[PDB]
Amino acid sequence: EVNSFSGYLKLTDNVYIKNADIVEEAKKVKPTVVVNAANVYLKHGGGVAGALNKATNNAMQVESDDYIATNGPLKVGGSCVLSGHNLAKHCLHVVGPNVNKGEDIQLLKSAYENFNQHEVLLAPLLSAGIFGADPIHSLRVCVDTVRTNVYLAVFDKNLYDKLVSSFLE
Ligand SMILES: CC(C)[C@H](Nc1ncnc2[nH]ccc12)c1ccc2c(n1)S(=O)(=O)CCC2
Repeated sequence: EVNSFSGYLKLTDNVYIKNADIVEEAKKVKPTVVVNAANVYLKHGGGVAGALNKATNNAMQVESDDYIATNGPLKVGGSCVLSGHNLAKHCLHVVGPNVNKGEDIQLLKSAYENFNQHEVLLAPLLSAGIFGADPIHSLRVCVDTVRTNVYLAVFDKNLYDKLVSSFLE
């Protein structure tokens, strides 16, 4: 029953991908860890973070505000482990670089390295969408950097097909 991932395409021995909303996956799978595509003040105002927070009925945001009060903001490329609420045992909040805001694309390697502290994770494609990184480059960084078992959920069939085609060429 735990980590019941289904319908994924295996890309490498440790990286799997699916066309799916990460919130819907977290409900079906009940993963040990769900990754959030966070910002440094853990303000979950939209996109992936806003969807995961809404699915917890704002409990994630209240917990996040209390973590920031005590520990201060994260650094770009860094992470913290908080509760997964009804979505997972734990949420790994990871800050990838926001290239549209001038942050260094090289920090995407540091961001994916946080996944290596967890044996199995359900995650989004870091720094893609409105963070502005090239999503084919984000997938290449994930495959080359993550060594633990990562199940990527990408909520867009057009991007999913472009990512699989580019990996398999
Ligand atoms: C590329 C896009 C399809 C993808 N969205 C998603 N991928 C998987 N489950 C999802 N549920 C709701 C949206 C959503 C995606 C991945 C990463 C990032 C963003 N968006 S962003 O624009 O929210 C900025 C943070 C980085």
